[PDB]
Amino acid sequence: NKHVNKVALIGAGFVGSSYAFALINQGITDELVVIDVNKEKAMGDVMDLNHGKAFAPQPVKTSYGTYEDCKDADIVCICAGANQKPGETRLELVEKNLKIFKGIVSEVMASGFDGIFLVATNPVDILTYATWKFSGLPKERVIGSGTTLDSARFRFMLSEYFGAAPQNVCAHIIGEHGDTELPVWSHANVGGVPVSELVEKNDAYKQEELDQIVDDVKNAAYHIIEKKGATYYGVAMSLARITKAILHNENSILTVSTYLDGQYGADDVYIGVPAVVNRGGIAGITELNLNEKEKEQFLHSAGVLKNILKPHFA
Amino acid sequence: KHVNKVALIGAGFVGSSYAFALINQGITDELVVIDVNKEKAMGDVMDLNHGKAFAPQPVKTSYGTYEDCKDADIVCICAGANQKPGETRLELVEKNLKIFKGIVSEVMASGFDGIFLVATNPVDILTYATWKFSGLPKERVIGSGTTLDSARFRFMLSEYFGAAPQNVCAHIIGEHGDTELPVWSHANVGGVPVSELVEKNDAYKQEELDQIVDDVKNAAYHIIEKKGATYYGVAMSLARITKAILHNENSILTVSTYLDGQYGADDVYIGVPAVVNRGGIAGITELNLNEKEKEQFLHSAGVLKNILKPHF
Amino acid sequence: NKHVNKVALIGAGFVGSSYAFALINQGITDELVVIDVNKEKAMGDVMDLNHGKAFAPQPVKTSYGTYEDCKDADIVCICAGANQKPGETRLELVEKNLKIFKGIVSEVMASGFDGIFLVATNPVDILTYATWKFSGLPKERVIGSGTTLDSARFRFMLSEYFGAAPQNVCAHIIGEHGDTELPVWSHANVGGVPVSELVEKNDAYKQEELDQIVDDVKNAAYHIIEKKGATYYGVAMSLARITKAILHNENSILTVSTYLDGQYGADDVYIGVPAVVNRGGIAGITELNLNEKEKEQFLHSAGVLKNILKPHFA
Amino acid sequence: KHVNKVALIGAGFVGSSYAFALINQGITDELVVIDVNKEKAMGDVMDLNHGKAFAPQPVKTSYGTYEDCKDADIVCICAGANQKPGETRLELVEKNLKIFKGIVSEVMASGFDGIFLVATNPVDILTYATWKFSGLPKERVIGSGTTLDSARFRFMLSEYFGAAPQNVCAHIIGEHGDTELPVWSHANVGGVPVSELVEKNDAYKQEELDQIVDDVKNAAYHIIEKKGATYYGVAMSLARITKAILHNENSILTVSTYLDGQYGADDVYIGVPAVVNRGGIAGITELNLNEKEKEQFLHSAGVLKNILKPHF
Ligand SMILES: NC(=O)c1ccc[n+]([C@@H]2O[C@H](COP(=O)([O-])OP(=O)(O)OC[C@H]3O[C@@H](n4cnc5c(N)ncnc54)[C@H](O)[C@@H]3O)[C@@H](O)[C@H]2O)c1
Ligand SMILES: NC(=O)c1ccc[n+]([C@@H]2O[C@H](COP(=O)([O-])OP(=O)(O)OC[C@H]3O[C@@H](n4cnc5c(N)ncnc54)[C@H](O)[C@@H]3O)[C@@H](O)[C@H]2O)c1
Repeated sequence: NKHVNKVALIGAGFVGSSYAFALINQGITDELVVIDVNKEKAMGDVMDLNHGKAFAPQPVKTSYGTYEDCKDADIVCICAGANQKPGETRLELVEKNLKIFKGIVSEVMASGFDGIFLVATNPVDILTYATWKFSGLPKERVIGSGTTLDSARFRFMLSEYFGAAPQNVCAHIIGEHGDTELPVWSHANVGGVPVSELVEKNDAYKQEELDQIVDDVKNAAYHIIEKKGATYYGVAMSLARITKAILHNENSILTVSTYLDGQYGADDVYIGVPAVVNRGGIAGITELNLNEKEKEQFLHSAGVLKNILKPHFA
Repeated sequence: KHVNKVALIGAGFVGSSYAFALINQGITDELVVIDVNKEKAMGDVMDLNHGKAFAPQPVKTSYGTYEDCKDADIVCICAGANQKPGETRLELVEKNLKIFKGIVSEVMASGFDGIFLVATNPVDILTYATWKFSGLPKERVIGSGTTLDSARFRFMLSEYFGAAPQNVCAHIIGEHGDTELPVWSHANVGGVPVSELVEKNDAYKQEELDQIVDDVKNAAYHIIEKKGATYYGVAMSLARITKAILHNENSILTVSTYLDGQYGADDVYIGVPAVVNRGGIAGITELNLNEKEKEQFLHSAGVLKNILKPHF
Repeated sequence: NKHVNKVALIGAGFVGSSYAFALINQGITDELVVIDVNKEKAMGDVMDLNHGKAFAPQPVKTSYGTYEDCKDADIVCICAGANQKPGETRLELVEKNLKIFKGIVSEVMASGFDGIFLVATNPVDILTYATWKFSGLPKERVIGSGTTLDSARFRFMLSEYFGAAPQNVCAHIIGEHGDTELPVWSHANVGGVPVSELVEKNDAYKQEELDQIVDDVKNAAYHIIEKKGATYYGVAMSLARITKAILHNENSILTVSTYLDGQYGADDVYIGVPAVVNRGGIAGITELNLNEKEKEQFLHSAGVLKNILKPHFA
Repeated sequence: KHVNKVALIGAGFVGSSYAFALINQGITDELVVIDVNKEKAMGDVMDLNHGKAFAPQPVKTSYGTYEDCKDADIVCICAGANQKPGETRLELVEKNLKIFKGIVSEVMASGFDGIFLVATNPVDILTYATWKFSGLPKERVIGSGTTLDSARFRFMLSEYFGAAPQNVCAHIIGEHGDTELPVWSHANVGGVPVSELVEKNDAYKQEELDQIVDDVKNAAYHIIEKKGATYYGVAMSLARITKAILHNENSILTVSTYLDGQYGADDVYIGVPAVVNRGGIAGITELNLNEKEKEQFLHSAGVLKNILKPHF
């Protein structure tokens, strides 16, 4: 791991495998190790992914292994966990996933691992916080997927809408990855021009075309799930994106799950805010000056997370 | 300005992975997904579009129907019949021929005339069939052939001899399947034939190169044995072929090609090194097969043509 | 024309050649034709550029030609012109370059050309305006390099200074390519956080560090010219960047020279403002809401350009 | 995490273009520029940094002195003696040996322990010299050799026979200059030897591809007639060699390599296909030269050794 990057992936279901396929198709990592007690499916996938390695932009070494093989990984990405049953509450789900994560994080730490954790399993902000507690690592080195997917979709939708490149559009979705996440309209700007100005100086641009764009961003997963049974291509891409910012030391600003410590008036909680991501993990936290409405929405969002953490952590 | 468009027929494991590979690689400008099961196709398009903002190149992906093929540069067929694990029907090829008959008809009816790319098995048979059912020139119906197997082979050897695959020549030709064969006579690392390296060294034993071939030929069976299906590797090969087409690469690939007595066989689609570009097959490179290989090849071409007439 | 991009370059000196080398190294165009009456130097460069085409990321066809060879070009890039002699005024330089451009533009129009003009020669805003008048093309299809290079250097300094990726930093330099160009501080933001906030809520972030970053951006060319004798690598890169936004239809926002009639209170002048650039040229003009100071700086900048145009145009 | 670093010695036409090519291609992480003419090097670093925001990859470029070579992975030498119009002096090799002597001792004295990449002419001679003055392992001193000329060749041949250069083997070996020679015996397209294509057709004939070789050998002289110097092509070849090193490619390239009787030559640096990776030269491809090529090659190696002895 001096001239080569390695990723250990824990959990080879739909998300995990699509994530692996993405890393390979994009040439993001040099080595990938897949860890999953379901050995036949996971070795099947590893073998399938090696089958076509000749066509990838860069050669990727893919293997089946276990926790000991994490020793030299730069990143461990956890996609393992039970899935939210209908009629089950999130606290009931969290109780199951905390037990699973306790074993995983424990074993990874004992292998000698000294990299970054990247958490994908739901509820992600909760499990990111737990991985921090269980691991003993600095909070900068435990990262969750946060609202990254929703943000990027929000930012692209708008980019199509006002007609600039995404690189030029500023739009963040922040808060808990879920229903209480909020748009930061007060700071949304096309090519530097605040959205509110673009709207008022125009009736080709109207708020409802915008307030529904938000409602569609928040329901995207539910509609995918309704038509196909599950969602995983989007999540895979968002994880590949985060992995790339880390392995290639990009200092990209992404709304990953980040530990807050007083900023935005929130304490002792992992939550989606814009943060600079590099080879060391979290390099810095962007502190947007929220307007009064957003500040209340956000503290509420941080609140629903603390309500879930409180029964499980002191 | 030309906008590259692909239409995909069949959003199963192979079709879906193929799509995801195009999106991750930035290979096409537009992609349309068509499936008899409309809800799966709709759902898949939504999932693929969910992470659209993370794709390296913008790609317009949409749900479509047969008429949306009209202006497609390429139509990729990944649809096919399910196994009935009972009726092993060494045929059942009949099931698929009927599917392809109906499918090809609908796309021709839409006004399409770009290129077909066939992935379903048995790929050589169904490629021949697609040509027949479509009435397009032979250079514009293409099957995945043995491209995957040749590519494993070639790379698996750049490891063995220690060069970039870029510098290591090696093909696998014949029917995609059991009767396929390596072209040892033209295998060379750097500008240096394999047999030369075999004798003039024993870090390069001559049985170690032999076993590598068995790996390549059985790789798919082993994946199927564990997971139930292969898709990631296939999807990669398809995306590669699509890339040589859409970007006019003129790159040499052992795709399923129509033969005109060129390897002592004709009236058959079969795996052979063909040059691939925007017009489709642009040439067939003709290897000087040694006698062992001519035997293997014509036996392989025979096996295929055999299963053919009964339906043509 | 339909499956391939072509660039015609007029003028094969330091800028033009470096630009060509840049297009080739970056794989931006499929075809390049070089046009210059200095036949030996220009065929020399074409031959030199072709000598190593095998190592370029993409195969690129380079040739020596003349105006007739512009018929099927997507872009014509003009780098030809006299160079500003010591003790010569800009109005004296413009008199020379207007005569030269009159011949060049006339000849390329008569060849059948129907693409975009990209103008590099100094004074760039003046010659971009002239090329518009001489060509009869829509104003969206005549583009100058503008403050594009200074802007991007400005937006890289700050990127290294506040520690985020460039794609996350917003900072424009606008106005005349030259001494009256101004920073738009009022809209400079990191991750969406105005620079003025960042200065206050910290003092690892003082003002002068900022004002000097500007003074150094304005003088960069002069210092290169002191030590090296001439400047051309940066200019070439900025041109390749603009060319890429056009040939690949990016909708990138770039401070190219753009025709204003009314925007920012300026009429009938080409000047550097942020504009969306795509395959059709200028797609839209970002209208920043300048503060009192900036608005005055900008109209002064538009003013020194009109002072130069007025003797030459109605 | 390792940061790739390149030190460049000589910011003239070739050095400057090499730098701009590294920046445009995103090949290294850091680059230092060293020149006796301090002002020129400062100015160039400044010009190269001017457009830094536009580089595809971040690259730290700095002005430097010989001590800055300590951490350098690669040291590239593009410095050399001026023509002198006066005495044509088939020597002046003397002028340049004195330059390299001083340059190499200065870098070694910094703690440098990476790879040398030599570009100045006559490249083969100066590569030999650099290996002497440095005392490094021979696998860590590399000359540009005939990489450029082979790559042109390989390319003109992908046009002529109509394939992607990726599958069109053809080398040019020997001294970089007049006595260099094409290896027709292993020239092949898609697996098929050139001679097979020449006789088996008249769309292809052995005077067509006889002149392709003369164009290749004389290209540089023609550029020099017109413009005074070549740099763009050379800079491209250097950046390519630098890329195979820094990115551990195991690319086969006809760089200047030290020979151990390997082609009947010994104690000489000369152009042959060698595998290039992060450790430098990792192997030497042993082509089975026909008798004509053996003659040319050993004659080529003779010419070189002969220029060497008076300085041995
Ligand atoms: N390794 C393998 O993936 C495997 C193994 C043996 C055979 N095959 C053959 O290859 C085909 C593709 O493999 P897969 O794993 O993606 O199968 P799959 O079952 O996952 O998907 C096949 C898709 O084709 C679609 N389809 C069927 N008839 C259609 C029609 N007439 N028009 C449009 N779409 C139609 C189905 O809806 C399905 O989505 C299989 O159907 C099978 O015939 C595949
Ligand atoms: N086609 C060609 O470019 C060409 C033609 C004939 C000979 N050459 C040889 O190759 C060399 C490089 O080619 P070029 O075209 O860039 O020449 P160039 O004159 O443009 O650059 C040579 C650079 O080397 C520098 N230099 C000289 N001695 C040095 C030393 N002791 N330490 C550090 N730097 C030193 C010079 O200051 C100069 O900047 C030439 O000097 C010449 O010997 C090149």
